[PDB]
Amino acid sequence: MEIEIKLRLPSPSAHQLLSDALSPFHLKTHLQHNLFFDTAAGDLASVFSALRIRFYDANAKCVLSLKSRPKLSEGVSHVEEDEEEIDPQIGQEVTANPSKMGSLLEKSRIWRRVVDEIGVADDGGEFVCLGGFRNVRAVYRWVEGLILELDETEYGFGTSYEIECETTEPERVKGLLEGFLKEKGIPYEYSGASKFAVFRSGKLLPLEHH
Amino acid sequence: MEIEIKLRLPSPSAHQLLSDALSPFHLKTHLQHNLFFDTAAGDLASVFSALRIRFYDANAKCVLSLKSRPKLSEGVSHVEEDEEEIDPQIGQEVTANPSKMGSLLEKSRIWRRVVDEIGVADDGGEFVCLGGFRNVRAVYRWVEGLILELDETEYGFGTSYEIECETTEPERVKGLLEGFLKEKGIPYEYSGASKFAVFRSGKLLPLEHH
Ligand SMILES: Nc1nc2c(ncn2[C@@H]2O[C@H](COP(=O)(O)OP(=O)(O)CP(=O)(O)O)[C@@H](O)[C@H]2O)c(=O)[nH]1
Ligand SMILES: Nc1nc2c(ncn2[C@@H]2O[C@H](COP(=O)(O)OP(=O)(O)CP(=O)(O)O)[C@@H](O)[C@H]2O)c(=O)[nH]1
Ligand SMILES: [Cl-]
Ligand SMILES: [Cl-]
Ligand SMILES: [Cl-]
Ligand SMILES: [Cl-]
Ligand SMILES: [Cl-]
Ligand SMILES: [Cl-]
Ligand SMILES: [Mg+2]
Ligand SMILES: [Mg+2]
Ligand SMILES: [Mg+2]
Ligand SMILES: [Mg+2]
Repeated sequence: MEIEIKLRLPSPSAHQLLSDALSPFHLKTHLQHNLFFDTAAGDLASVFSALRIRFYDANAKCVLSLKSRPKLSEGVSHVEEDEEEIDPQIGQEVTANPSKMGSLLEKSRIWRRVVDEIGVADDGGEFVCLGGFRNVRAVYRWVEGLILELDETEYGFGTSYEIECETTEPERVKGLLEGFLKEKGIPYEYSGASKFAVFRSGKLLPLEHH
Repeated sequence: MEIEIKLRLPSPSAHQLLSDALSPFHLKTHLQHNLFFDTAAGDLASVFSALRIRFYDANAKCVLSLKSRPKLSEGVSHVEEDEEEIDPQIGQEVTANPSKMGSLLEKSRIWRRVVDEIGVADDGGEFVCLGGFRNVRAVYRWVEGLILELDETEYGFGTSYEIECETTEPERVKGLLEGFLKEKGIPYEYSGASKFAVFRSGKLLPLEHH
């Protein structure tokens, strides 16, 4: 079970000022392109699952992931996930011919899980690409070694900004994180939906901050 | 403050069997070359500080770090660190001419901290390379999203194996980790020294397991 705190920033200016506030803690910044896949009939969507191939920078690194049955409440996320780095060349071949996905990913634990739990045809001739989106992620090592991820997410239809923190102590870290945003004067709200959900919805959540 | 659990495995066979036990959780495996730097007079060593430039795989990624005043007790590590990814080309230029380190790293927060807290000459004409060592690191996402790092560390003089876990709950996670190694039959002891300390010592800690 993967547990994260997820807060949304309202605006470029809030993202700018938080970015400046965290700059003493900066570890790295990288570009991600996230692509998603499913059967033509949407079998994974029907069981609340998301299959993502993520490319870092200029095809430098590639990560395959299956994420299943997410829950989100009061800024706290829980989700079942299984992910693994793969050869970016294979990730690109999958993107080019997703009907070959089962043969291309035949040795993957992740592809094996897609088959064993959703019953899709083992060869993957059914799979299609859903499209995707771009994201700039700046990573910070904060108090107690906590890792903060500040995202600038460019969908086809708009831009959103979030800050997130993976932790085993969601209630106490979320208090820490909220307390820091208040003291630095950074408006925020709890994220109401994942980036995948926002992508599929085709529009930005209404930004209900007040 | 960075907190990690650090356990040492005695043997190749223990490393093999733990590697197999964690394979359902495997996220990535990468090759690291760690190089270290100090003044000729050892000013950083005198204040209990370690300056490392780490290269990943074939000069693919580079990380600069300053680590200061480490503590280690009962398998639990605390250390003050500040690190940041840098252009591998610059990391290599520093390696080639460490007497140019201050001009090469002039914009780094980390180099700035070396100067501001140890008073070294700002231009770095005093710095020399201490050498380094190689490490293969396999990364796992385990229960509650905890990240386990299983290391195979090749010093000039011998090989050591460790497993480590960064956490905000050291006492409870260490119980979890010890409990899993027992149930899988993996001998282990608490790590008695960091890889940097072992490197500088020039020999392997006596492996006092019994
Ligand atoms: N130590 C460590 N942690 C990692 C690594 N990769 C990912 N993580 C952890 O998992 C998260 C980022 O990877 P991921 O599982 O894809 O989460 P995500 O889908 O990007 C978060 P969101 O859905 O909101 O965009 C982070 O919360 C991070 O703490 C890693 O290489 N090392
Ligand atoms: N989410 C996340 N965590 C990271 C990332 N990089 C490092 N970490 C965390 O910091 C540790 C690895 O980097 P580092 O600070 O150099 O520790 P180290 O010096 O390699 C540990 P040792 O000294 O025993 O070899 C891990 O414990 C990890 O959880 C990252 O990119 N993302
Ligand atoms: Cl603002
Ligand atoms: Cl990143
Ligand atoms: Cl996503
Ligand atoms: Cl053994
Ligand atoms: Cl690694
Ligand atoms: Cl080290
Ligand atoms: Mg996750
Ligand atoms: Mg994931
Ligand atoms: Mg550390
Ligand atoms: Mg460090």
